[PDB]
Amino acid sequence: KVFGRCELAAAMKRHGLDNYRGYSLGNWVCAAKFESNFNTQATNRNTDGSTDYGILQINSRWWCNDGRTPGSRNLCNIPCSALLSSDITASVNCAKKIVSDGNGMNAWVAWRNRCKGTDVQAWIRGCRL
Ligand SMILES: [Cl-]
Ligand SMILES: [Cl-]
Ligand SMILES: [Cl-]
Ligand SMILES: [Cl-]
Ligand SMILES: [Cl-]
Ligand SMILES: [Cl-]
Ligand code: NA
Repeated sequence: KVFGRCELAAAMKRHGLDNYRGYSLGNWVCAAKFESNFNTQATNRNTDGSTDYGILQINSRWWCNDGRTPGSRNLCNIPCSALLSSDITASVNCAKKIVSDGNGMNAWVAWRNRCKGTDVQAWIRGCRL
């Protein structure tokens, strides 16, 4: 599923991401934009052999199981395919664990490089929330 900007903002808010661990909704929408272009089916292979999955490009090295990432973990206790669903519940729940891991949203390199410090409120501007 390819979400609209405000549609994703609304879904993220309903699932409790607005100000989760202090990160306003615009941060999450901005991260999703540059990670996946709002596409739940996005996948991308990493140099180390792991793969990133879903709207927030969650990786198989630590967070989900895809059966092909040696020496990895599955700390969110989910198959990585669950992260590609039109239902973003699994992605959100896993994202909550990741952002609580210690480095906050810096876990998402694209958030650090393209969202952090910017006017992220722009990403939810005009949205009925
Ligand atoms: Cl957009
Ligand atoms: Cl915001
Ligand atoms: Cl594996
Ligand atoms: Cl599994
Ligand atoms: Cl949803
Ligand atoms: Cl933080
Ligand atoms: Na894994």
